[PDB]
Amino acid sequence: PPPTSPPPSPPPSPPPPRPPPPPPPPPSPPPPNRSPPPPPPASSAINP
Ligand SMILES: *[C@H]1O[C@H](CO)[C@H](O)[C@H](O)[C@H]1O
Ligand SMILES: *[C@H]1O[C@H](CO)[C@H](O)[C@H](O)[C@H]1O
Ligand SMILES: *[C@H]1O[C@H](CO)[C@H](O)[C@H](O)[C@H]1O
Ligand SMILES: *[C@H]1O[C@H](CO)[C@H](O)[C@H](O)[C@H]1O
Ligand SMILES: *[C@H]1O[C@H](CO)[C@H](O)[C@H](O)[C@H]1O
Repeated sequence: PPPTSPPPSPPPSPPPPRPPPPPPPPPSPPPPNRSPPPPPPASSAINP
């Protein structure tokens, strides 16, 4: 007899485990230091 046909081929292997997740970004930098107010106008003279 002719050589018997080979057994069926196995189904495709499963995909490797999917990668882990990224890490949360470092704390966002604080706001800019707001500048101070301006000095009051030159005051008048004290009462006599
Ligand atoms: C698979 O091939 C063989 C020959 O190698 C044979 O013809 C079988 O009948 C067939 O199923
Ligand atoms: C798929 O694999 C089988 C053996 O498992 C055989 O070689 C077939 O010829 C091939 O198509
Ligand atoms: C991955 O699995 C299939 C069967 O699901 C087969 O065995 C391969 O040889 C293997 O790499
Ligand atoms: C402030 O910066 C961090 C990273 O430095 C992150 O992107 C925040 O989303 C942002 O608000
Ligand atoms: C006033 O000072 C702050 C820093 O405290 C900053 O440089 C502002 O740009 C400036 O106007």
